[PDB]
Amino acid sequence: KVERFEVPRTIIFGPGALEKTPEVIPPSGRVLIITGKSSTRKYAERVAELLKQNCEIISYDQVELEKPGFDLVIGIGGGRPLDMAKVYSYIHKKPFVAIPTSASHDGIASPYVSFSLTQRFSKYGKISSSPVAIIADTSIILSAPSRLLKAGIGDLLGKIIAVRDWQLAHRLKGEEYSEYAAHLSLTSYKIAVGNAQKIKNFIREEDVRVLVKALIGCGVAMGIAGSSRPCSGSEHLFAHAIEVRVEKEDEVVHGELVALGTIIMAYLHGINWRRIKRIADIIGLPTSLRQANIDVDLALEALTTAHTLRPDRYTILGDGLSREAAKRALEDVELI
Amino acid sequence: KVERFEVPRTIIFGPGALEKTPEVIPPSGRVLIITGKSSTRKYAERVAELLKQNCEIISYDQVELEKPGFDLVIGIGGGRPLDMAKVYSYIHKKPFVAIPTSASHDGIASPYVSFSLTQRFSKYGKISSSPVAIIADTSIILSAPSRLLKAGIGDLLGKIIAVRDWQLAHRLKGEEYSEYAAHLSLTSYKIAVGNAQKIKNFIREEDVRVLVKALIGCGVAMGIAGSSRPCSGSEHLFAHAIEVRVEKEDEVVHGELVALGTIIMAYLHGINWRRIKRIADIIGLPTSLRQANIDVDLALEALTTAHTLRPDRYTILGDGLSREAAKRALEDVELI
Amino acid sequence: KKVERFEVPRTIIFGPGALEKTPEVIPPSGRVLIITGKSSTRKYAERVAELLKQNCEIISYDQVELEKPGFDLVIGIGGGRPLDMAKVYSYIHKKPFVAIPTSASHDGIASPYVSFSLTQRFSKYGKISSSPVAIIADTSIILSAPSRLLKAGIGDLLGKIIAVRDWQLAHRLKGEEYSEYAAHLSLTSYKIAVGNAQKIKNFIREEDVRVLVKALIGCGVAMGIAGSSRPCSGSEHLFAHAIEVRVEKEDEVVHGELVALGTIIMAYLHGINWRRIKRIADIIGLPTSLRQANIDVDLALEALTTAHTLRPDRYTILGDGLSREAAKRALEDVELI
Amino acid sequence: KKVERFEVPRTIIFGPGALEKTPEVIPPSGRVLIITGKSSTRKYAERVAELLKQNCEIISYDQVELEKPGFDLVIGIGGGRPLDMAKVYSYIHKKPFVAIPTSASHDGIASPYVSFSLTQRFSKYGKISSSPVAIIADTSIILSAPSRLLKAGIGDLLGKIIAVRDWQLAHRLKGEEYSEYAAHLSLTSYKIAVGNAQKIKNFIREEDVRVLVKALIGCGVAMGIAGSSRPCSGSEHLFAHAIEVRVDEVVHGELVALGTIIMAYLHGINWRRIKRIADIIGLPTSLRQANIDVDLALEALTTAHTLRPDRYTILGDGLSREAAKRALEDVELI
Amino acid sequence: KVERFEVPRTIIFGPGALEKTPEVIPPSGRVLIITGKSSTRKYAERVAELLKQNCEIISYDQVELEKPGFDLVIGIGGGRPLDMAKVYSYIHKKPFVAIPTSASHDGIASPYVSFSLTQRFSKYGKISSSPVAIIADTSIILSAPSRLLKAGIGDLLGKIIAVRDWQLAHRLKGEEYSEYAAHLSLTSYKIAVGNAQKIKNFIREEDVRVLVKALIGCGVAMGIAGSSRPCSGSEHLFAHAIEVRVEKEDEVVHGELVALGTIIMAYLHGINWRRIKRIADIIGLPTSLRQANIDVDLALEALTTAHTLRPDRYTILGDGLSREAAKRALEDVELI
Amino acid sequence: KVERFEVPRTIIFGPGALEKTPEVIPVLIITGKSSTRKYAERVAELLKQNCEIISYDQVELEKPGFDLVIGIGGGRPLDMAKVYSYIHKKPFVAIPTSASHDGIASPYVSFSLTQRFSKYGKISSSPVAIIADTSIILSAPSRLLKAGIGDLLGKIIAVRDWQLAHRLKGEEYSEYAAHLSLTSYKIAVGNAQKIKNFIREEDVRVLVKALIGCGVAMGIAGSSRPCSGSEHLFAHAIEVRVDEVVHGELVALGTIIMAYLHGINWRRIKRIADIIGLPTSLRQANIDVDLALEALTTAHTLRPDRYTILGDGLSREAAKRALEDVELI
Ligand SMILES: [Zn+2]
Ligand SMILES: [Zn+2]
Ligand SMILES: [Zn+2]
Ligand SMILES: [Zn+2]
Ligand SMILES: [Zn+2]
Ligand SMILES: [Zn+2]
Repeated sequence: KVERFEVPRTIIFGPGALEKTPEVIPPSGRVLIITGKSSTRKYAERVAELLKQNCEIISYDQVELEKPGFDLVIGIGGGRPLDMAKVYSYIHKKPFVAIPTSASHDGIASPYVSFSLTQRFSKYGKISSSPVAIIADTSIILSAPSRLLKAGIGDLLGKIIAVRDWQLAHRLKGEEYSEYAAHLSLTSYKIAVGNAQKIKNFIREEDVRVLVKALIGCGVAMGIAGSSRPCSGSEHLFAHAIEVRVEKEDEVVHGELVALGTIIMAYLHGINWRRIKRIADIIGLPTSLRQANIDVDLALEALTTAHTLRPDRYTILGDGLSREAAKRALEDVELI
Repeated sequence: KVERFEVPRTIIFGPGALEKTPEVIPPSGRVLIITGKSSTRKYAERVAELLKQNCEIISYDQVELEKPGFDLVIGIGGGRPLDMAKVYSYIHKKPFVAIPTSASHDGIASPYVSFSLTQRFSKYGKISSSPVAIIADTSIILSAPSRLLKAGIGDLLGKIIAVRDWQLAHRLKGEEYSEYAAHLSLTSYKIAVGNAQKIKNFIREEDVRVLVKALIGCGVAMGIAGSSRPCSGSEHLFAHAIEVRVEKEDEVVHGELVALGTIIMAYLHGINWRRIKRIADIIGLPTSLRQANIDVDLALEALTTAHTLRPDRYTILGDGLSREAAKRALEDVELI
Repeated sequence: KKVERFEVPRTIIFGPGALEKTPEVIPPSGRVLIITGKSSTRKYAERVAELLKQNCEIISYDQVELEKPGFDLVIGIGGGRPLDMAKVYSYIHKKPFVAIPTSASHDGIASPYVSFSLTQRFSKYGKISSSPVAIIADTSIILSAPSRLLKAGIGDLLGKIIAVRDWQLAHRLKGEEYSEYAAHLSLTSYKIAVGNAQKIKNFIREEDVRVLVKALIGCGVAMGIAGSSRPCSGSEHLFAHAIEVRVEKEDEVVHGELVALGTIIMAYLHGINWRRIKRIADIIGLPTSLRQANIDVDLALEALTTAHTLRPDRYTILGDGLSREAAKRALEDVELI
Repeated sequence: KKVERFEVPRTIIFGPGALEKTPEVIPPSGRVLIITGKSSTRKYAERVAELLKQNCEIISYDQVELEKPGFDLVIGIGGGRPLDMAKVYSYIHKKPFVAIPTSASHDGIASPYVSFSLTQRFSKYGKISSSPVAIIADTSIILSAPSRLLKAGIGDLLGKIIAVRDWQLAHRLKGEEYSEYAAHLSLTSYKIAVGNAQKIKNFIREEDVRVLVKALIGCGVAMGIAGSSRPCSGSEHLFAHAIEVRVDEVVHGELVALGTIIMAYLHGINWRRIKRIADIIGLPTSLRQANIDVDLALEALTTAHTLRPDRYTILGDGLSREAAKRALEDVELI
Repeated sequence: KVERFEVPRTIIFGPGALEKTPEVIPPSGRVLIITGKSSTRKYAERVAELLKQNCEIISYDQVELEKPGFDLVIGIGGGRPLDMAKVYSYIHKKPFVAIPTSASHDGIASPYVSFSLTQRFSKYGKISSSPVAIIADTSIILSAPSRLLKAGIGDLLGKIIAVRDWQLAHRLKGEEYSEYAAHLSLTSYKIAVGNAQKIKNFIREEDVRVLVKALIGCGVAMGIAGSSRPCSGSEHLFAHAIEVRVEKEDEVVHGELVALGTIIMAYLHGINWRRIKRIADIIGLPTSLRQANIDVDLALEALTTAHTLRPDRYTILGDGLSREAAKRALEDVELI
Repeated sequence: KVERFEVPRTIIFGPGALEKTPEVIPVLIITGKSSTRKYAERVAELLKQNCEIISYDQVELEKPGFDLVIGIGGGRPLDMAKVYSYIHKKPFVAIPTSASHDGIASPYVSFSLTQRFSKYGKISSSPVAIIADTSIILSAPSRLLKAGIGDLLGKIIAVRDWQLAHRLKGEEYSEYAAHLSLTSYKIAVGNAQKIKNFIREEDVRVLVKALIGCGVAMGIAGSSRPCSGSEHLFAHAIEVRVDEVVHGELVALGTIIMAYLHGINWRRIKRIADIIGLPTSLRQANIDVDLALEALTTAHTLRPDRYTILGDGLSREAAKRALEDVELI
């Protein structure tokens, strides 16, 4: 039967593209500008001058999601404000404009909210908010720690696993599948390996224009697929199961964990994992648990429980990676 | 240097998609519906009924592209009414909704019109009109003529030359190149070569799905590239060189010419042209000039001048194919 | 850390006339029981009795008294049925078993294990497992078995690609013991089966039968090295077993045909080349549709959705269960319905 | 068209403290001859006397009267030398043989064959061949073995790639009987020997010894299925045997490893990959390191094809002196 | 060990290159023109017309080799007259000029006479006459039966085995070896496969140009090796052993036998015989003994005895192919 | 139509091959003004006929009156002899005392020197014999030999540029010459590690036989085309802007760049170029970046009748990116 999806209609790319955001706002109604914490306020303020629209700027933690009376919602910052804007957008049925400030994740253009253990927004229904436009100011994005930008490559790497898991789940459990969305996800995976050596450093914006487009493409894949399955499988379960067991997320980064998870899940899938390490090193991502200061026993506890995080999502983890099996995996792949 | 690009906002795709047309049409506006002159007339009438708005049906060959008066332009039919709708949309700066009832080439989702029309109406400027929406009803597309459906796969075969030529122009001339766009174009090519055997008869809706998917993918690639580069190279130059030299563009089938050009330019590029020809025969596409009823002296004129249709764009053709080299190429690839 | 014991068949004798050398593996003293079949296989048991100066009991498998003690040696002679029953009796009393296959239906001719149904039926005795100390495969006799059941020997071999792939997965996921030795042996039988299927499939010459028999014995040695049926049985055998316990009588289906069908299906689920395995099965004349095999769609779905529950300790591609919807899609895509 | 018979070891008891299960593979009655070494291996023999309800007769290979009758079962307990003696005795008197390797120096711990040299001395009797009815490899014990000899185990395994290549050649050229089952089993032992060499070379932990012993047993199983030593012995072993009849100064596995390197060169394959692996283990990779006189190695290589004329290898008619001289140069063995 | 060898000094290629032969024959001195039979005279007679020098024409079977008084000798025709001219050249230390009318053999530029069971020419010593120049008129050569030009390619297919046989002989027997000679030989093998598909029809005078230059380079290769080892091994032994046992050479042709030999010898070497059989079919060469009209007992006899034809040359046949093994090879490679 | 080519009649090759020189000749002997004069003398002893030894500087070429031209020394005495050999109908023997250049065995003179005596036309003088003493070619400056492998590496480009020129512009092409040229290329790469050292004897033989192959290929082909394409247009472009660079090191640099332009595996060529100890950067090669950019943007104009992947020219902006993306900068 009939599939339908949305794509960001307008995408502005380049240095000081933040200046151009008025081009993509209709000259109509009031504008909620959701922002991050804490250094994203310059930009969110920066924006508000350029618009003849009256626009209130609430930080994501202070947003009254049910409060109507806004005709458009911008979101600016990282994952948190962007999700929050998506939720606002969905509840009120209003256009959403994404203005990412960092590229470490693939939600940038996904209509879906990030995975949440407590299910922060389950109350609001099946949220689907494909941004009507994306302002990708490469200068803002660029001048960010090289850690968090090289990690965004790491996130791309996991798409080889996520597609496999999703295919498996389709064949074993009948989960809805889209051949195209999977190809689209791998298009973005194939970009990350083909331009691996090329952009590892990030001296120029030309390097992150490739990154961010590739992440944006993953977002649209999820949109076609109907969920994050094309871009997030066992390798992200690994990440999610770690970052739930750290005190502060501050002491660990998603895209590294994803990249580490990818090495592990490649081994479990019985595909070439040696190579994915070879790319990970070349990018400068940690290819060892110790290198990421991840405790051996923390990994084993995550690995052996990750199949329970998302019970309606089947991966190569199947029923449970056993402890003894996870120990050995870490060894053969050399994380430990 | 800051670049901005557009792609379709909404894509509704599958058996019966025409019935969901109003979902993408603003509640206010008077609508111009451009269609063809026979089989396509009923589909336009069907859409006129669905809309709750002021609208007007008119054959592509009765439109006065100068007269003003419509807020929204729909193109419904084969490549020709969609093309004319795009010109109208460009001229009067109005939104465009593409409703392909066939799948002849990559025109169904792109912002560009044929080469002939780009020339004919170049008084108005460089025609370009990204559709806000694409309604791709695969049940309606199934009933389209099978020669044209096959020709659509032909259009897709060219993308391997288009990308190589583009990469060549990037490395040798500094032409702007988009990694993402190119990969996305190559994905559509791999889909085409991968499913050609299976889909070529177009007896099932599932055959159409695969073709239309890949074609839309190419339209979008052109959107992201900001040019036809990812989907048009030296193989298209050949096809255009033939298209301008006929009295009417309907003496010729675009995809068929592109398929012939692709065999030729693969040879010039030094890759495996025999593979391409083999796929082209499997599909039922003409693989000699005689099979396509194209005259050899005309083919030679086209080939020797093809580099002058777009002399700002470098391709393997460089500053031109010599006539004996042209002749020899047609001979080696067994086109004559 | 743990001490491991493995049993492998000691003496393997095969070729034309091999029945005549049976006495070379029968100890001088002792009381011998000979379990054989109901009709045709009896003459071959009689023959074996003459070579031992008739000092043994002969019985057909359906008339064995499993609690009867005092025998020193049990010999199975016939098709899979009496070899199964010989293994059961052999296990109950902890006596040496000698396999004298008269047919080459499946790898049972050389493994320690018996049919899934029989293993359940007599579970009160333990996990039935009798590794034959000796195998005597007369290829001229085996040449005379039914063509359908000989082709089914090949079908049983086709499943080894799936079983090894399921075993590897189980190793990586559950840390279950794995032996490259067992696996490479079992995959060699697989290799030889597909490689020679076109040539041997009619089994009109002793050489054709020789190929099949050696591949089945190789599997038997593989299971011995492994300490389990893992190298020769996986998710494809689960499908077979799930059909086998649900049928009114054994002979309504043939094990090796079911293995072949399940091999196509599980190959689809593993995402490997099922098209290639299906072609090989059509070359042999093995059923490649539920219709041909005389299996009701509903029985096959119930079987596909529950097969993972038959041996829960045994991880396969089936995970924690193939859904009905997914089972139906696969049947469709592999053209078994 | 002939009937064929194959013997494979029936029971394989493998692991730490496996020696204690010995009574499980020994029959209820019958005289038991235990043959063992003369230094360290006696205590291991001694325990078997205990564990075995029955009186048995512990005796060194040094002192075995071969023609002396009197036993229903022969155990060989120790390294290669008592196990060979046990198989000869067993072959002579037609009695079941149990292999209880205390070391793992070569694939003789699970094969039915004895050293080439020994096969000659007792050729009077026929081809000495005793397939062990059972194998009891206690990896705790085996770990106490000379590292040098354990390392030589991996040496003996390095030859299998050649033995199988010679076997495949003989099959295609001479029509000699071939078993893919035996071939792939022997190559698995090889694939594993190389894959784990660096990891297991030191033999400090049971893990190490277990992978070596498994790979040797596999080889034994391969020889049983094939009904010959073809899976585990080709031109590399021919080279080794030719040295072994001209000198216990040298070690079997070391010789096989050197031969392997040379026969890899002759076969046109990757001798460097093999030599790399041999040095990684710490096996002699030169005539100098090995203490083999060049003229003796040359005599060996030029005559090696005459030891078993019935079995074709890459040596064919005979390697010429110049070629053998060249060979040793190219592989930097001299 | 200082090495020396000769290479044809002057080579002349094209349509009517026979008209240019007086170009490569010094002005003074008497010229022997050794011709084949029977219709070969027309070419020798024409060369005599163009020659200012006094010159006798003699059928190769009427040549008195020991008769001096000729300053230069021309071989014109097949392998026999050319070999006869090589012997003359060597006996008298006189210039040899080669004029091949066929391209069915690698003798054209070879210093050495072909294999002979009877040892026709052994009395004259180690014959080595690299022609000083070659006159390769592609018109006359293209004028050969289509069947026999195809065989010429077959001859080139054997070189992959000859080199392996040679390497094996160098390694096991210390036979003299030349890496460069082996490579030049393979150069011509790769050209055979590289251009197999296209040139195999021989419509074009340019198809034959490629063939003959391949055959010539094999010639030179033998010169560098100091013998024919690098262009003849076990595959040629099969051919020769068949040629020795047939009643009439016409009954079978040489190149087809080499190609068949090559398939068998590849199997024995344990390399990809399928690849070679595929290329042989594409060329149009026989790939079964039935297709070549060859008794199976004949082929078995040839195979089992071929190791004794040239006992100073070692090959994969080594000590001898057993009858059972030779039957199996024939089955396993589907020649029977 | 019909064409004829020449290749060397006799080739003497190995340790002490220089003593067999009387074998090949039935005299002018052009040498240098360097350590090469040593061997120019070591020969005239063993020749019955009179020999005027006279180095390329003092060589006068209008003047006839010699029966045979012998080139002994580097690439330049060899090329002068070819020149001198072309003007008069006199045979050329080539006695290379070094292995830096493609044309030790080639009938064509360097591009630089072809443009000097263009009064007589394209010079083509295939040496009737080649004496290649491997023992002396060791004592030749060591890096100059190292380069030779480098000069070899450019053939993969030269062959592809040539095919392109054939298929696009209709230039004459020889399958055989191309495959022969390519075999030389595979010899260079295939042994670069095992011969990297230049310690063993064969380490000179492998290079020299590969180079000779090319000369022969050029002869067969009737042009430098199988051995000189766009990678060489780079080298020739650098060479006319100076004498502080080795020809073959440039060719190797050009090969990396042109491999990148062509879309093939320039990294693989980069790996191999390192092993030999060739410059894999303009810095490493002591090359002013401005120079290299002008070389790269101008090189298509050197031989306008010779099409390559350069087409009608590399843009200044693309040249810099190219340099940067292949890490030459
Ligand atoms: Zn992520
Ligand atoms: Zn098009
Ligand atoms: Zn079974
Ligand atoms: Zn050994
Ligand atoms: Zn020939
Ligand atoms: Zn050069």
